[PDB]
Amino acid sequence: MWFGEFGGQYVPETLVGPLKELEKAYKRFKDDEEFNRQLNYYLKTWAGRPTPLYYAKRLTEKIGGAKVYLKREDLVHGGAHKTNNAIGQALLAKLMGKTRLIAETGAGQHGVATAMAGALLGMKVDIYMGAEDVERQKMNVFRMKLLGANVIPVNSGSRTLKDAINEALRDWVATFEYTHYLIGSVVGPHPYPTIVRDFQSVIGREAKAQILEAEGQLPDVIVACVGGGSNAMGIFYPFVNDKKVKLVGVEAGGKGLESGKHSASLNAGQVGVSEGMLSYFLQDEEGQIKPSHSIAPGLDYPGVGPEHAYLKKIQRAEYVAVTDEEALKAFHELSRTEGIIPALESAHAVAYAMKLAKEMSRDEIIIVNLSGRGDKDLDIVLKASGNVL
Amino acid sequence: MWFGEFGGQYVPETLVGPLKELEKAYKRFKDDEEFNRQLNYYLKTWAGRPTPLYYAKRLTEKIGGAKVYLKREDLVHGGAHKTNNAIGQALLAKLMGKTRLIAETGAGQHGVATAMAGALLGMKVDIYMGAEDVERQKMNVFRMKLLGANVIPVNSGSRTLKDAINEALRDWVATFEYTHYLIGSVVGPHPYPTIVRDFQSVIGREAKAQILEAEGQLPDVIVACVGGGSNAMGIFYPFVNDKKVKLVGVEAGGKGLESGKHSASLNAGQVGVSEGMLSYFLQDEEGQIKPSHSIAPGLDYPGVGPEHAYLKKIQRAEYVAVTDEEALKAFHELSRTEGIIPALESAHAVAYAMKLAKEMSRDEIIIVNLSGRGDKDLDIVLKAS
Ligand code: NA
Ligand code: NA
Repeated sequence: MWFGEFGGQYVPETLVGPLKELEKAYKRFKDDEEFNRQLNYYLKTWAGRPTPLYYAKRLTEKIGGAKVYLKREDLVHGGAHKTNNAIGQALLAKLMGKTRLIAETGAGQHGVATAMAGALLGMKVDIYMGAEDVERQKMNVFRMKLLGANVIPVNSGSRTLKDAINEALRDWVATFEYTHYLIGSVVGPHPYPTIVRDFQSVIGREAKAQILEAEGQLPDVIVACVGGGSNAMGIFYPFVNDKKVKLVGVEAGGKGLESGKHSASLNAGQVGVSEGMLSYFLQDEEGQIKPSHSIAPGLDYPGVGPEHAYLKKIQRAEYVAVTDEEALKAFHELSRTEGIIPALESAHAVAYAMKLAKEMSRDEIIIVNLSGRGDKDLDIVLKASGNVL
Repeated sequence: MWFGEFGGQYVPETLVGPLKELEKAYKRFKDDEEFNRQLNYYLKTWAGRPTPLYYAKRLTEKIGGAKVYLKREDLVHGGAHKTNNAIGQALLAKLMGKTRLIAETGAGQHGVATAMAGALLGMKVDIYMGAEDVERQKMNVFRMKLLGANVIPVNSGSRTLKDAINEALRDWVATFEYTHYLIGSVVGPHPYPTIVRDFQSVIGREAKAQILEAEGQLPDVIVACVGGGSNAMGIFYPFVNDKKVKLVGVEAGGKGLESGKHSASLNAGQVGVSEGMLSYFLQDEEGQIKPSHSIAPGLDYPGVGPEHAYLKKIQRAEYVAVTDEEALKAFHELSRTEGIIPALESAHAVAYAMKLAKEMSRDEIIIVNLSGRGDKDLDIVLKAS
């Protein structure tokens, strides 16, 4: 449950039983040949794995430095890496004998991923979403409706994500016998940080094989955006024991690190307990959890996964920040230069990789995790483009 | 040029020259080692080929008939088969020394596909679009602008697709030396029907290898939706000389074939010369081209590919139709049962494959071409709810 001094299981006794049951079931299935055959079968035929490793020739030549490769998670069924974890936990729940899936979502991406995985495996899906988020995300709610899921509008409290998490936990305590709580990032109490990283590690394993086949050598740098940290841990984990492979996590710098309007937990956060884990969280002068900000909804989270807290502490990974403006510039640049519209989350990683490439040799290799496609973000980018001049 | 008694190059002499130059170039490159190496490289690393063949276990089981496999073109970069042809023609153009691509679009889909391919290969992209259509598809116009393409708005005449085609054709007549006219379906004058089919034939070749891996036998039936006919020709062509394999195109039945609001050209159309080809077109009592209808914008074409007319004539492939309602039924059904939101176009093919599955036995196999994903069609589906 620990990554050095980070992680744990800081939950009420009511949640201890369910988590213990999950850990035991995972220990059985994680190395079980049939579980892995079915998972790999669904990832191949339903999700379209493997995703390609793409050499961004035009972007690389424009910068005039390091070769920039994009791990094309944008091409996974659903348009985001989140599908990898949604399939894994849904199949685990079904093989555990669960009949129902519950999850929470703010912007809807995890909700859609969960709804999709549920439909595939013929399980019931209830997604907890704040009614304020429901009114903001009409298409994603319709999507979840289409996929045979019920969006439970959370009218209580702030009608936000926090309230949906509380209602989802309260649901799970009562229903854990037949219901599985599908967490969408490497966050929360053990064993969720480990399970989600294990179900995203396929990104790194493909990327390693693909760069070795294409370039006959390991990458110099791997760059991934870090919200909770699942896409980053996914591409990082298989390279951790490759000492000369630099690992760079890019957090949401928002309106700037000095503005207090960002989600850079590792950069500016303090070590403390929240959402059942010991990790870095954005805190006010008192020590209360400070609200976060990013133009990218997927990065807009006050906390970060404990394994990233560990990788920072042992200095195995460097953690940096890119601003809303820098991410928007990278969104436009990749679109026009390579004909790939990135998720605004992924655009944070593209933004930092473009800066790093300029200072590096043409023989050096950067792999960027392109965690998703930016179709979902077109309204946000249009509004920001209309606010110019 | 000819598929039996259909096809041709029925164009003014201004267009004959450029089309003849395109014929020569395609002949020089179609089997060229380097062109095919680059095309396969872009299809693999950029578009994400090969696309998987998915066994819809739950759909197969609830029907209680033939095993239904889905060729997942919905997973291609851009979310539709159109990308395969966009990359092919865009690369051919670049290797021909063309610096520019032009196209026209009404819904915006072919415009986006062309804009994406042009961006990849570092070519100028101008998309002719009727000012009316521009207003109706603001996000697809934004997409094209994001991808570095210029949307040249056509306010001349009705500000529709017809006007945009004329302006684009006038452009290519002038600019063919440095510009390639990118056609998105197996329609218009030679060599476009043959080129677009050859750049979509990858779908059927992959499907054949994949079905032989999964089942150790060829499929009994292959079902594909037919608008102009590119995705259907793509999955059909490699199985044409496999006599035992049945080929079914599903045209848009619309509000009904009797209602006069449909796009089933091969069904209720008549032979005529329009858009530079001899094929089946929807015609009124005057002989004038009747307006098409389909809830699926991609199937909303009064015309059809000349190679489908040939396959209909020689009875190598059957051509059926499915209503707007049956398609919406299949859109919801695949979404809820298999967790794949299909394009309304692709939903037509799913709908008939569900009917034809019931008729056949459990040991028999249907491959359905899932030509695209339905993210683009969500607003249309909500409106019809
Ligand atoms: Na954070
Ligand atoms: Na038609």
